[PDB]
Amino acid sequence: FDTIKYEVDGHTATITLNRPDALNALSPHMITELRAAYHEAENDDRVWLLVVTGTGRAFCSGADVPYLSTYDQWEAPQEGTPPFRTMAKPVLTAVNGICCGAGMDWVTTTDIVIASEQATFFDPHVSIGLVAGRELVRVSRVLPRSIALRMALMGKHERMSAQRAYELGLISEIVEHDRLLERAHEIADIVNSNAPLAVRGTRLAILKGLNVPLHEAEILAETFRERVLRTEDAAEGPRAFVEKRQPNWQCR
Amino acid sequence: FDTIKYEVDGHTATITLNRPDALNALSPHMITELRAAYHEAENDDRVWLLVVTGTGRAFCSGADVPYLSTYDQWEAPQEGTPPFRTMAKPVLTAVNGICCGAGMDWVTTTDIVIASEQATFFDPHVSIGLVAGRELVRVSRVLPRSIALRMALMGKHERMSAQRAYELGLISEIVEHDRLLERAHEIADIVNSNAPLAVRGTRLAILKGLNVPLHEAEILAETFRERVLRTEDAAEGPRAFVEKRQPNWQCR
Amino acid sequence: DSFDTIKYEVDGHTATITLNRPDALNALSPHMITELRAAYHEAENDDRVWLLVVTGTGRAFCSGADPYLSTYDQWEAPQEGTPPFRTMAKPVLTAVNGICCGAGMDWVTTTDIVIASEQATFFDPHVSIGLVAGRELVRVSRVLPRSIALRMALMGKHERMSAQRAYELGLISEIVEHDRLLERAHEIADIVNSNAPLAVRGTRLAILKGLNVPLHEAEILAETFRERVLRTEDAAEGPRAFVEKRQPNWQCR
Amino acid sequence: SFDTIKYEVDGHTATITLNRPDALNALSPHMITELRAAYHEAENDDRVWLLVVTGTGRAFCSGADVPYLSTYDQWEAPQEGTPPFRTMAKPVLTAVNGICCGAGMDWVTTTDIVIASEQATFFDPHVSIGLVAGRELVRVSRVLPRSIALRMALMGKHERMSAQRAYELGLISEIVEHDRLLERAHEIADIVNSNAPLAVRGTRLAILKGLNVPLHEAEILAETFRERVLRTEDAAEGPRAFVEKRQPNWQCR
Amino acid sequence: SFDTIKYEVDGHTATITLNRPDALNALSPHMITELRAAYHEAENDDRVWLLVVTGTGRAFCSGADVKEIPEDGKVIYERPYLSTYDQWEAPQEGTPPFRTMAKPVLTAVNGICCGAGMDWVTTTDIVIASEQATFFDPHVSIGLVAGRELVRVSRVLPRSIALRMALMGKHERMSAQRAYELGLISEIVEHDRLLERAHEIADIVNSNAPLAVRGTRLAILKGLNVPLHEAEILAETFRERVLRTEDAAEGPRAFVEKRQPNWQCR
Amino acid sequence: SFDTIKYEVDGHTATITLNRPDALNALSPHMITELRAAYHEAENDDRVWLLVVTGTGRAFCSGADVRPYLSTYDQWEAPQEGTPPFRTMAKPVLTAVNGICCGAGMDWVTTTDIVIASEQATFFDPHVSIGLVAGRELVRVSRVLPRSIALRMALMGKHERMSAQRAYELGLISEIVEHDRLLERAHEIADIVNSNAPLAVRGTRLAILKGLNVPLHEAEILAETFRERVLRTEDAAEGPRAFVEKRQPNWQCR
Repeated sequence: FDTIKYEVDGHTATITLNRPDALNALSPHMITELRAAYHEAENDDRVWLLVVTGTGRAFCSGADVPYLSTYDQWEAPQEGTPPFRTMAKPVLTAVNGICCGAGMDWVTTTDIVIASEQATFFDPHVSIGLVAGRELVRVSRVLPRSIALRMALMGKHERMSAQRAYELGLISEIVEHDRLLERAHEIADIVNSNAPLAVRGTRLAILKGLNVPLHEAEILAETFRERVLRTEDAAEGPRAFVEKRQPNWQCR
Repeated sequence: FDTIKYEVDGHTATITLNRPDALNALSPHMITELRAAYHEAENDDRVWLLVVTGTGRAFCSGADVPYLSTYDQWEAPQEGTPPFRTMAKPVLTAVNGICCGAGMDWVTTTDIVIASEQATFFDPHVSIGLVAGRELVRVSRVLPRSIALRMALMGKHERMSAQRAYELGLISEIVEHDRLLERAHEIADIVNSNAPLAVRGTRLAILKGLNVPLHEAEILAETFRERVLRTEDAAEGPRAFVEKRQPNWQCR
Repeated sequence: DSFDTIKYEVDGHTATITLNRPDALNALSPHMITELRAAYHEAENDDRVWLLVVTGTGRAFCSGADPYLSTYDQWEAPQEGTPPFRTMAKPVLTAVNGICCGAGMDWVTTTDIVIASEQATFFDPHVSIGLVAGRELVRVSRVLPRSIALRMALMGKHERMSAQRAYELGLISEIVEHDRLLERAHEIADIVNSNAPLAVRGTRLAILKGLNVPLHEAEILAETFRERVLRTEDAAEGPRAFVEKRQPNWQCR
Repeated sequence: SFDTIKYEVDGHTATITLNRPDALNALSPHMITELRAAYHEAENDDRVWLLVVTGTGRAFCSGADVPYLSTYDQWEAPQEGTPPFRTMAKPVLTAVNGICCGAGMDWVTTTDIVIASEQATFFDPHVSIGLVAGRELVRVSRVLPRSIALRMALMGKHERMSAQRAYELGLISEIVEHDRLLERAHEIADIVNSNAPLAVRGTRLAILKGLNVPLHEAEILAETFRERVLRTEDAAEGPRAFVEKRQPNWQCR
Repeated sequence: SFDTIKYEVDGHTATITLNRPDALNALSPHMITELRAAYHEAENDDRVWLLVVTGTGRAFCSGADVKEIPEDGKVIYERPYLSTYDQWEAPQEGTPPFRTMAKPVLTAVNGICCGAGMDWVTTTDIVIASEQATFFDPHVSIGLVAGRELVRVSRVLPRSIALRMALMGKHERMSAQRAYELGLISEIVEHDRLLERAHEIADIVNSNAPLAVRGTRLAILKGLNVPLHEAEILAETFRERVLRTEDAAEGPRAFVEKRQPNWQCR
Repeated sequence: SFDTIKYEVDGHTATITLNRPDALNALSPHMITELRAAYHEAENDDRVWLLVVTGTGRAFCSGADVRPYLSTYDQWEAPQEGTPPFRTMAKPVLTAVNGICCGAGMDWVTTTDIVIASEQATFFDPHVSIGLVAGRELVRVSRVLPRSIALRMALMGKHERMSAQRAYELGLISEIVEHDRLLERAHEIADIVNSNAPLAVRGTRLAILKGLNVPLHEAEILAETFRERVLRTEDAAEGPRAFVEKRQPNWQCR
């Protein structure tokens, strides 16, 4: 890869946006590389969790400023979005700096989001005369109503700080800048110390549950619970738990 | 009861989880006792509001680690959940310590939630190899997306503090530990100084409203408003005000 | 066409509506409601107006409310002072200058940018007088977390939420020194209006219409607004001004 | 023992018969209390797998005859004779023997199999006496196409839908010779009860809980009921009987 | 006077007649403007309780004028591009304002009903047709998507019937008989008696209590937007509003006094 | 070459024929794998605009026959059996039901765009008769048949069969065809659809199907996205021009 790095260490794959001189702006080539990296992580059985991070002053500064023959063209373009609707493995994003426009997709569609004290969040589209549809409908599911709308309306003229992002729960943790990647990998290791199919099933329970009312969400979640109950790991876990022991999960 | 305490003082019933030697873990017996206490509160006309709290260092540490002949077997098991879908009286939870797994059900389905400075919140199910379906679909309606998911994925290896819970609005107030029950009863008294059928009607407007889109939610809420408008208390309220005296609510 | 209970003023591309019954702490009367709706309609239909600011005179922003079934509006929840956010495209900013309760919360829960004075407080007194707050609190429930909304409902007039707590939960986006509230509101208005107004409108619609469907559908739905804006002259001017390192000159076409 | 209805159990079928033919089976408060006690009895008698509801005479049910907020039900729409389809898993079949109007329609719109006599007619008279039939007609609107449901609402007592038209639109599944109605209802009941009762119940729940959400979610949701039924002894017996070319013996376990 | 439609009031019934038979009642921008003024007039005249809509000639309505399809994709309004809220949503063409009007509307389909003509069939309260009427949508045959029209049809016709209509375009026409069979219409009428039967139905609806009629229509239509259980609770709001009317007291009072009610629409 | 089905392309129509008449076209795991390959092939061949599915013999499809766990995403949801991938494929599908259609066979009836049937076709689901819940199949039936008709089909199991005539009456199917002319009529309908503008056909199908997942008002606005996408096509300029010039359009599927 020329625009990113892809590395595997144990059960964690790490994708690093690696075009710091262009402030990690997404080109078509970068987008193609990201999708190959995502596919690789989804299909490598050794990989249980994906970490996404950037290099330099920007995490991702957005997109660089035959027709209808494929299904995807009928929906919103996805740009760098990880394939959260079709991949069960959890994703953690570690925001190292400026995060704007299509950069927000990682913040709004991955499972754990942490940031450097230096990170900032915004969307500049209205400042160049365009509507940022996908990005901001996603932001609207994380930030309260008038905060999401303020971000949308202010365009490039305002930036949300890491501290404010943490306050509202747009991120779960602020990390000293030089320790960002280390902490990301620590959290990853902790999540991977849990039973991976239970983790995947729980994530699905939550995310599919968000699409329906609570009562239905509970009944729906029983499907994933029942699927996980049949796993070998679900038979091993409860004995391990009462013995305060870390089992060697088999992901089966 | 041998696993809980149930006490009524004026218009407030207080249920206290009272198995500190199992850190208020829910056994089947405790669950049966809780449901009898809930039913008692719901059916005693003197009781307007239920307070739930625990004893010791745990509020509730979760569940202890003929077929299809009853309707409840077709749905998710409810464990200690108060019957918020079928009871109109408000419930306040005062979290005195560790609150995890099934303990979160009080945090996510009761109307006012406060906590001791010593309270912590988490769910250990993925650490045991299991999916906590019901519990975490509920948590996902209170915490922002990636905060709910982080709690789900971290399992027993991380605990949310009372301070962070307050910051995100998972709880509304932090109380000095030794004053928790006192403050819960003070809040209870304040709620009960308002018109109880208006309180119940307003709670229903909000909760039933959450299940449908906003515009329909507004119209739906009119039903409860109209029902309350017919009450004697809706006449007493403005009458007490014009006579510069405290209203004397009769809950009719 | 001259208002007794409010003020309506246009300066450049910003209309400012000021609730102006300070002796009644800006309580909404039926006459005030009629005047507000005329002012909203005027702002929505005047092409010069790109953005509406709403604020209050005095120390209360709004202290709430004070032939049968012959008109359609009577069949739905009464709307009181609510701006018609479901049938307008221009953004609205609310600057909460003081007490905000009952129907006052409608501006907080249905406008696009909400800021407040350090002196603002938020509550709903309905249950304290024996009545249900429907519309108001269902709306609050879409902004505040579940048990915070319910606490506000259940406490009635016996508790206030501070501006600081509001800010913490994202009920408001900013707290302003009291004497500078209006100045800051107009500053934010100017900044929004320095962006491309049809893009602002389209983005607001993407968000608001998107909240009524699941995320995936919200994304596809938003494409409609994006496609409409792509046809505008401003959509060509914007990237052009950017590549030429110069300010865009928006025509709102 | 009941004075407005009959309740009889024969094998696995309970039959509730509306039995006030001189008042055209109008629902009184006393009849409503009796119905609910019958429903509760049916739901709690393990021998009963299925409930049949029918009437006597020229009316199936001609509607309702022309402390406050202390119980939860008073916060919702009154239910009148509606069987408890949201809280009871056993299937219910309605056999409409004649006039079915107002609250009578509840059995048509909330039970699982609906058949009728060639003589049956369907309507709602509420607008003809100045009232809104809320519950009844929101339910009708889930069974008849949009403008058919609205026409029934708007015409009031002045028009009656025939059994033939009802069948054509799928408001009912079968028209029966009048004197054979009860025989055929019981035959259908026997056929349903010849299938595995927990599978029947699980399938009904899949469908009815599924209707509340989009199809994709309805499919995933249905897996819960399928998994629950897979763990029954009957789910083992069924395919075992089939492979042994033998009739299954259901234990409802 | 209108030049593309007729608008007439008799007693409690307003009748709008699409009146461009030479153009097969194709909707032009001018016709659409006239329709909207007629709708507003009907909704605001307290004497009018019910609106009947029908057409003239071999077509009820043959759709939006293809002649007027914008070269550049911008739907033309009275005002500049995106300056008004309605431009951000699907164009409504001739659709009566069913979301913001409480008075019931009956459509009597006299002939060809296609494209935007289907909006009356899918968004009015009572729909009847001449034995000659046919129903279809030709959009895919001219390279365009019927969005609004067919999402509306999909709420009335079963899944694969709606999709067949979408996919067949102008090459297939649903008969009145089939429309009746599926409940797209409630009645087929001999052609020469169509208007007469429409007014008979109208008179019957108007013999009921008009606020109860309006409240019941709202219960149903707002109820379609949420699950059944919530629909039931929601419908109580309309029921409660109507219970406060004099007519709601008059109805049962007349019945107990064994006499006919007299509605005041209050 | 496929053993359990036939896949054939003629002009813009692909035809898949379920071809296990000795098992009454019961779905085996091998048949399911072959079907999915055929669906993928049809979706990815630009010459194919429309897919016809039919069966051979007395049965269209008599239902199902009697990879590490959770390692693939499909295992997290309901098994799909023979269902065409209607959520991820834009090309329309027409099903021509030639006989018995039960259990998993109903998936074609409930999730394809045009459904026709032989006068001999019948429809039912036997699962409750063998002690099982047919979840996916019947939640889908419940979106097409009225409430108590769907429930009757679910509860009656194998003991009742809906006729083609009743299925037509309720709109479960759109046409009954003389048995020996079924395939011919299917191909005729296919040709007629393919005489329309294909990207308009696909965009309209999406408007309807994605619209069914949300309330009507949102559905109208959502449909504008597809309408706007199609407006940019060459075919969207050719169509109205051909119409006003009273001449046949020449579609390029662009």
